[PDB]
Order: sequence, then structure tokens, then C-alpha cells
Amino acid sequence: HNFNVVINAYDTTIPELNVEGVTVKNIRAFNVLNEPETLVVKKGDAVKVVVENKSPISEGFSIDAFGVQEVIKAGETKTISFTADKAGAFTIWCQLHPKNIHLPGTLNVVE
Amino acid sequence: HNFNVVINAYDTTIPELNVEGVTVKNIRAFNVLNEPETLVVKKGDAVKVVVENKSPISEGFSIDAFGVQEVIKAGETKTISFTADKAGAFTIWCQLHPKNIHLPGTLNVVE
Amino acid sequence: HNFNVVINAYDTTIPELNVEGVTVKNIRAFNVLNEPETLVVKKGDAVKVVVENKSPISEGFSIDAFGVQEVIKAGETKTISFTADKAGAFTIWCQLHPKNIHLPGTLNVV
Ligand SMILES: [Cu+2]
Ligand SMILES: [Cu+2]
Ligand SMILES: [Cu+2]
Repeated sequence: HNFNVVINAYDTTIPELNVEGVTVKNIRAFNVLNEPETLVVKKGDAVKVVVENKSPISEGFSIDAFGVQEVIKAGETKTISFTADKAGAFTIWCQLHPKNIHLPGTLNVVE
Repeated sequence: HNFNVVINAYDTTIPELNVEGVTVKNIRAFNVLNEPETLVVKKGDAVKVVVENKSPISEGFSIDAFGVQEVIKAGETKTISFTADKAGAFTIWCQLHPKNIHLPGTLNVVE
Repeated sequence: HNFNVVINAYDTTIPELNVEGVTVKNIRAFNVLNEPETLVVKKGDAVKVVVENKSPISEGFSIDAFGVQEVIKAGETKTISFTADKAGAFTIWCQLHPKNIHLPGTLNVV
């Protein structure tokens, strides 16, 4: 039917940990991720993306090629619809945060 | 025909390195990556995924929509098969580690 | 026409914060990203990839399965041309930097 994307935030801190004999140290990463990151559609069909923002703050969802640029508030849901009338690969990104904190995804429009 | 995915772990620490005049300082990133992250199939076909675990620890490979939940031991290869009976975009993730340490991928089932 | 990929570097340092009583340890993330990261093409396609390198350093673009392996200088734009003669999923990666700094992408054929 329609796509389902969940936006999650992760605050990871692992000073030291032995995982199956392997010790990992000084890990510190904070990120926001769109799950899933990639969406593939056929050129022409209308797209419906139900974005559920589970992040503690407002998150962005943009796709330049199709004038898509929304802002979903914390704990809110938002259906984003548009028509992929152009072929190619387009970056799905958050216009609100650093791109290497809230990692971008991809909208692929096949011929 | 048959997908090939390699799971790799990276333990990266760079105190300070000047590359072509640009300073790359205080880098500390630990991640596990599925190479490649995205698999694109068509609704209906029988998917075959040969997953080779090059990570020094056990790694997970999960895709809820198709009941896929596997653990690949360090240095082992496991072929994962399932039918993509439904269209859409589904997250490929590890159920053992933090999603922003072991970055997730996507299974795209197209009509 | 063809694919347009922009390569960007992110040098991100964020001091410790306290958001709604919740403390967030200082963050430090340095990455290089291909935007877009994924390319889906039909088998037998004469793929054209215009790669604009916005990174301040040389960036690599490789896809083993098709002999693709180029080095794009900082600020330059290079067009990659090859034919996707094989179906499957192939990693788009940079042979110059650690894979978890410059995150890999994917070339999907059919
Ligand atoms: Cu964001
Ligand atoms: Cu993992
Ligand atoms: Cu690079």
C-alpha cells in the first residue's frame, strides 16, 4: 500500500565493553535515523509516506526534486504525498540537523 | 540470482591528521557495516542472501516483514532465504547492537 | 538524463548539552557522504554518473563489479560511465578513506 518510515534517535555511549572476547572502547555516537532510509518507486506513480517521528524533537523530511519539505513534531505522525514524475535518485534529508548526525536516505525513481 | 553481503567492523581512531591541507582531528568512530546495505528485489521472487560475517563478533541480520531473524557467528557465512511476498521498503538491521553503531540497510520490494 | 551525486564532508563537534533535564554528552562526528547514496538501474543500462566533489579533499568513487574506480579532486566534477551488465547489489565505496568515515553506498542493478 503505502511506505512506512520511522524516525529514531540514538544516544550511544560505551566507555568499555568486552563482547565475546573482543573489547570495544571509547564509543560515543549520537544519531537520528530514518528507518528505512531508502524508498524505490516507479516513475509516474504517486507516493505516500507515513512518517512517524519517534525522536524527542521535531525532525525534517525533505526531497528537493519533488518540492517535499516537511517538519514532523516529536511523537507526531505525518503522511507525506507527492508524485514521482521524474526519474533518478534523490536524497532524502533533514533540513533541520547536521547531515552526519541525522543521516540522509534515498528516493529512487526507476524508469 | 543470489545476493552477496559482507558484514565488516571498523575500529577507527585518528588523533590528528592533515590531509591535503585539511585537518582531520579527534576522530573516534566504531561501526559495523553491511556491504552492500540496500537490496532491491521485485514482489514475489525467492530471495537468497549469502551473508559473510567478517566481523570479529556475532552479527545479526533481521527483516521483520518477512520473519527474518538471524545471527551469523564471527567469520562464518550464512545463506538467508525468503520470499518477498509483499511490496514496500523494509529495514535490514542487527538485533544485537545499537542501530547507530551497526548501521541498518533497506530491503526494497518493488511491484 | 543521468545520475547526479554530490560528495560532502561533515566536520561536526557539539559541546555537552542539557535538553529538558536530560544531559547529552559532547558529540564528535566526522564523515564524508555520497548524496545520493543509492543508485537503482536496470541491467544493461549505460549508466552515467555526474559526481560533484564538494569535499575539501580528493574523494574516491568505486564499484568493483564494473571496473569503476575514480579519484575526484576537491571541487571538481567527474562523469562516470559504465554499463550495468550484471544484476544484483554492489557497494559504492571510496578507496581513499576508512569506510566508516566515508560511508558506502549501493548500486542496485534491476
Ligand atoms: Cu533531523
Ligand atoms: Cu551488529
Ligand atoms: Cu572518501
